[PDB]
Amino acid sequence: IVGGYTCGANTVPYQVSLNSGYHFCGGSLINSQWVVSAAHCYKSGIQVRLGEDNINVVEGNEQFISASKSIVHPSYNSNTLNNDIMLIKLKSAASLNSRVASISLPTSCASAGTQCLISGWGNTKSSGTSYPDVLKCLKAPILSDSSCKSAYPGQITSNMFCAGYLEGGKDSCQGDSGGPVVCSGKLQGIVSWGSGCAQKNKPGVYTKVCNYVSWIKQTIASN
Ligand SMILES: CC(C)[C@@H]1[C@@H]2[C@H](C(=O)N1Cc1ccc3c(c1)OCO3)[C@H](c1ccc(C(=N)N)cc1)N1CCC[C@@H]21
Ligand SMILES: [Ca+2]
Repeated sequence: IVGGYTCGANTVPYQVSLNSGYHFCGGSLINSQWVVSAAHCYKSGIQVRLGEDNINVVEGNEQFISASKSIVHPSYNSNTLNNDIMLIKLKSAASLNSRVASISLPTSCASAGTQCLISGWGNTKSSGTSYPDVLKCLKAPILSDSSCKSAYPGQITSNMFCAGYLEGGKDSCQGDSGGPVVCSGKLQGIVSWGSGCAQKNKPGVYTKVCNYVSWIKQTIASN
């Protein structure tokens, strides 16, 4: 997260860290046994870390649970980043509490100008590398489709939306991939891609979760 603020310990209780010996992606808890992330975060050997604030210190409230299976959208395209979504099933159910809780799936799509909360442990610099210990937060609005398509001509599908600031300075970044975009208490996006971080006229691009609710529901019900 570039240009954000320190969320405060466990203030974003649905946020997870995907760990393979180091943090590499974010995700969102959607019930006690399933996490939603980005397809491009797929790898083998994922440990899901719940209840984290400082990802480098055991502070209490953490739960570490191995992934039992990861389900990449069957139509994910690694060239166009279309359908950049994945479900992760936990080997055992998380213990839900005030510090570890799920986020609701949307019943409808959010409109342009909706203000959302974006969070992650990714890089905090637009130039160069600086990874935080603790979770960072950013309030950002959903941009109109025309602005989004003007910024990334030819590259925006109906499964994507832009969020952020055209003037630059505030964006998600490397390491935030797969994390939540939460608007009015519902999960509307997944951190997917961008052109650098926090550059002018190059907002972040997010997977449009409201287009996948039926798919998520049906996939979880059969696994
Ligand atoms: C593995 C990919 C997804 C990678 C991913 C994310 C991304 O932007 N990619 C580059 C990419 C690939 C294909 C594309 C593309 C950008 O635009 C059109 O087609 C991702 C990334 C995510 C968000 C931002 C941002 N909000 N500025 C910027 C970058 N980067 C950071 C590390 C992983 C890498
Ligand atoms: Ca910790």
